[PDB]
Amino acid sequence: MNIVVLISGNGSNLQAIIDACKTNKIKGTVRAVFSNKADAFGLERARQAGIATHTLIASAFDSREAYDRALIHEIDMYAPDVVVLAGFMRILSPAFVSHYAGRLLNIHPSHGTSVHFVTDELDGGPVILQAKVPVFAGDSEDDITARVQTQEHAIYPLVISWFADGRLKMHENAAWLDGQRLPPQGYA
Repeated sequence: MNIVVLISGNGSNLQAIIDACKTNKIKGTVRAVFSNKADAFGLERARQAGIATHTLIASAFDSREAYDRALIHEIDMYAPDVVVLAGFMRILSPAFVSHYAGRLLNIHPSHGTSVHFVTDELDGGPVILQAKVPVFAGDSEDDITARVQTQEHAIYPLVISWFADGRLKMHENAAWLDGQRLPPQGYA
């Protein structure tokens, strides 16, 4: 099970995925990490784990089209069974979304988190799993995030493990776990 992760920043979600794989909680291997931001910290986490990295800068190409074609060609050299977006800030082309249909995931910082199968250009599509984070009087916005971030590091690797296992699929713009079509709110 080949996993390719796309990032734009820090890479803390990427790290949680790397760790879940290292402990075999995810029956898969992160084969490469792609960044559209030069020197994103996540590239460093990938290097530290001995994973190949590639950076593609928009200003380095003639157009969005040229960029998207190069990104797809490069990702494809790694034969991904799953392409996971973890903080990848670029608006995707319909062609990219179509090319990875059924194997493109995204984690959404929305208080709660949710991971979806991406079926549109803004990283949207059917919800697979989501959780809620409670707030309390006294909570600092940086207390909220930390809780949310902790939550993301927990559910993304879990959802990816379902995929790596053959248990999770996308059909009719819906998510199916163990052959059961999940409801709009994901697995409950």
